[PDB]
Amino acid sequence: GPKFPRVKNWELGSITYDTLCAQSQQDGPCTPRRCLGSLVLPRPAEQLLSQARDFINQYYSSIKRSGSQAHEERLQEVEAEVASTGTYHLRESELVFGAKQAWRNAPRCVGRIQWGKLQVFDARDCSSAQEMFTYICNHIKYATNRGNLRSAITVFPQRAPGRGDFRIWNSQLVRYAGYRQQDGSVRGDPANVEITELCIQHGWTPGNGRFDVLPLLLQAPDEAPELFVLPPELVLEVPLEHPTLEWFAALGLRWYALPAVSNMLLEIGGLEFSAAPFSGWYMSTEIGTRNLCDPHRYNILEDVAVCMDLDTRTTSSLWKDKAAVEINLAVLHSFQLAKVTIVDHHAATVSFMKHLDNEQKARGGCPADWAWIVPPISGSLTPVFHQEMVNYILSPAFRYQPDPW
Amino acid sequence: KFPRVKNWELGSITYDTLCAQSQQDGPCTPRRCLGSLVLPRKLPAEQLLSQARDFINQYYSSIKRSGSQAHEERLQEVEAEVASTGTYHLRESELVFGAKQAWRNAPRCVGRIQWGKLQVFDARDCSSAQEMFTYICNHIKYATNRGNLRSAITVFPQRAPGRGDFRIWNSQLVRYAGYRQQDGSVRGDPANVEITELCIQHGWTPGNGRFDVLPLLLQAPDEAPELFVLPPELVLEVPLEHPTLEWFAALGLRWYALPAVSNMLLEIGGLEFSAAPFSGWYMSTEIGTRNLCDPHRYNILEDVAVCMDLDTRTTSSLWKDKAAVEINLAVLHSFQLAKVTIVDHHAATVSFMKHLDNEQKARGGCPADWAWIVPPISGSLTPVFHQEMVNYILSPAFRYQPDPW
Ligand code: HEM
Ligand code: HEM
Ligand SMILES: Fc1cccc(CCCNCCc2ccnc(-n3ccnc3)n2)c1
Ligand SMILES: Fc1cccc(CCCNCCc2ccnc(-n3ccnc3)n2)c1
Ligand SMILES: C[C@H](O)[C@H](O)[C@H]1CNc2nc(N)[nH]c(=O)c2N1
Ligand SMILES: C[C@H](O)[C@H](O)[C@H]1CNc2nc(N)[nH]c(=O)c2N1
Ligand SMILES: [Zn+2]
Repeated sequence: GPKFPRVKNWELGSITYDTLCAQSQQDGPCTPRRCLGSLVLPRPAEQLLSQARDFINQYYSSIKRSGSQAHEERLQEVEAEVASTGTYHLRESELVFGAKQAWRNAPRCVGRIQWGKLQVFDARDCSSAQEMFTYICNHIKYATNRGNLRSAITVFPQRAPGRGDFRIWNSQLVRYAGYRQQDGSVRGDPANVEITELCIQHGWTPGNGRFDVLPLLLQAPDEAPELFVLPPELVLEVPLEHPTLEWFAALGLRWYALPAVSNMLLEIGGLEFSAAPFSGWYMSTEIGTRNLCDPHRYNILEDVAVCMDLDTRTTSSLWKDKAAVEINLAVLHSFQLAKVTIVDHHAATVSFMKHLDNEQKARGGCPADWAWIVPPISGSLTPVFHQEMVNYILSPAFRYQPDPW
Repeated sequence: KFPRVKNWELGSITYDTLCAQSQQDGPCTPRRCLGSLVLPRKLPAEQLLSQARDFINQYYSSIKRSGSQAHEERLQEVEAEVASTGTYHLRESELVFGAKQAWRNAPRCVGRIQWGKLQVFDARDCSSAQEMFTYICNHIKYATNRGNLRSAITVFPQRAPGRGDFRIWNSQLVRYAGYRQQDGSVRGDPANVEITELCIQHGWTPGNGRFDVLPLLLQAPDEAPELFVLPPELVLEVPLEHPTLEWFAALGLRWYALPAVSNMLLEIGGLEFSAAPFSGWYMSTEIGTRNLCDPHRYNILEDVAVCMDLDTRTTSSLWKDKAAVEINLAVLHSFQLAKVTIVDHHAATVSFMKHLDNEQKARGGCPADWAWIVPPISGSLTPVFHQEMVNYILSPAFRYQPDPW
């Protein structure tokens, strides 16, 4: 056989070899001695030029003008630009290409079948926090599109030598408040206690509900962040009801439509875009299993099981399994009823296999994080469970970055 | 620089420093992570000697005698025997220690809380297929124990540089036949088509049901394997019914009580035992989810869905998830009613968490394969989902080896 990692599908018996991974410049957490793939937190002078060069080569290949005059001049242009300023800038269409390619490269995203259809908003002219808010609102309105959801990213100015970053402080554009109680419990989402307390320390008047939408804390270079409240009619939400358990609607559960990640760094050709929120549409277990059922999130499993009258006294009743199923169904059903785009874990992983097969033909491999791609309920029921995956970092990339506080 | 292992539900952090004792490489390297592969790709005398000394050291340490007369004299014994013969032999109590330690070290086993309670049968004085059979029968009898199962291992004679290995050709001691139909399909268990064909060809008379227990092919060194039918009365089986779905028993489903792995190689102190079958008791998802719902196994999810009257025509009705849940319920109910030891995936993973904790205290870590430990349904509903894990190879170890045909 060839000298590349052999990849196997155990449902179908079919083999592939990943040859893409040879183009991995940046290393991962693993050595020949121990496997750190399950761990969730994955722990320039001439160094910029070589990343830039390599990026410009990717751009040129993808437009098939590799080795052209236009290619060799762009490289010279980037040399010279780095030469006199320490940095360089991307052509509009270089940024569009880099953004889709960052998405294409993201090992943990299961929606990558869609990678080619990404609206890139170019917001590198933005010069204030107020202006970031407008751009974000535009993003929300465009991506939400009354429930007919549309992938999009907005790119604010790149990190710049010595001058401070644009940062959105919130981890998503839509997030519910988490209020620490005297009894030590939390009202709302325990995931958001810190950013809740920061919004208050920064003058937000806090509600006290279970599903208060957070204000955005936005930060322009070298300035304190500023608070912006989203006008409620921009933030589309779905009340959760269950197609047959009539009492589930009485639980007053809801979820927002737009999943928009706002604290990741987009790295292109060595340039770093510290503020570059992106959004897709939800895969249903992100809501019905993680957000509503994690013990450290809303944790509603016992409540739903009690209403369903299950024996919550014994693990072997499978009461957790039954409640989780019904919560996922409710989420699916309610987004359907509301006409808000959503995808179940079956449809999603099926499309993601199609994705793998496309990338196998197009680039000879596809970096994929098995733990993240396999859904949190019904694992071996989906085809990705039976698919081996190779995980590696390719650039352009979306990367985590330290919280700005 | 050591592995920092974090729990994402409780927020607590440990350090694995046990992996420092890993001598053998896993499928991973800096540039690409390979940990979701089922088979990692590979499937003088001082080498053997340092493995021996090392194991001998582990043993004496275990019994708190590390520097005794007994210790130094055992090391010279080992040394003298290797120098003169290129090999050596284990004392029965070292074997007992080695086998428990191989189980303890198995990264994929969720049952390791039990590791200290392992009945070890020394069958190293075996010399023919017939002797193998007798010992295998006593194993089954002992381990089965009328349904109150007990962990056991029987160890046949070690590989010898000279000659062919003792092998059990079956991958499990109890396995159902899979008969290929001239029209594509398989009657019985599709995972066993090959071993079913080999049995017929070495002259067994095949049945034609969905649940025909296979004979064993046992092979003494350099001989054609021989066929031994297990006497029905040793093979305890549990017919499947559901606590409330009355039609479910009509499905004529059943499964065997004894889960016994017979194709793995046991490596102690550099010695290799190519026939060393072991058994515990099932975790229910192995049967309810994988064996009966894998598409390429009994694949019964649609039949059940249709009896439950579900909307089969759409993924988003979650028909697969519902059916799977009841099928797993049926398995637990049925083993409980037959009074046959079983553990559901919630109890099992809770006890594996306790295990990691004991192991942290006792050894500074525990090798674990996240993708194997996390069950095939209801992942994030179990605490192991939320727990980071470090996979690495310690010896003594259970290993895969080539099929002997
Ligand atoms: C189009 C619909 C999309 C679906 C269904 C989807 C699905 C997912 C899911 C389920 C995850 C893992 C979330 C988690 O458990 O934390 C994920 C991660 C990710 N997605 Fe998407 N995604 C979509 C669109 C996008 C877009 C438009 C981008 C960027 C342009 C993107 C980039 C990412 C990245 C970077 C991650 C990993 C984030 C992390 O490590 O926390 N996705 N995706
Ligand atoms: C006491 C009850 C036990 C339970 C509940 C249990 C549970 C499990 C489970 C769920 C797996 C993964 C199985 C699969 O998906 O193929 C596994 C694998 C394994 N178990 Fe156990 N186990 C038990 C006893 C034992 C014993 C007695 C040994 C050996 C002495 C053992 C050694 C292993 C090994 C070596 C593997 C890896 C098998 C492979 O790679 O295919 N287990 N165990
Ligand atoms: F504290 C932490 C450290 C590292 C990862 C973590 C997981 C949260 C981030 N996962 C992204 C979740 C998320 C939310 C909304 N939308 C998306 N999204 C949008 C498009 N594709 C994915 N993804 C926590
Ligand atoms: F192609 C392959 C080659 C080797 C292993 C594979 C995985 C399946 C076998 N894993 C063990 C299954 C199994 C069955 C019964 N019992 C146990 N068992 C008993 C105690 N602990 C686990 N384990 C595929
Ligand atoms: C320890 C483990 O890596 C952690 O729970 C992971 C598992 N798989 C995941 N998968 C997705 N999609 N998202 C996550 O946050 C996680 N968390
Ligand atoms: C490709 C993937 O690693 C493969 O499906 C694994 C995943 N996890 C598993 N986990 C267990 N316990 N048993 C298995 O057979 C598998 N199969
Ligand atoms: Zn790895």
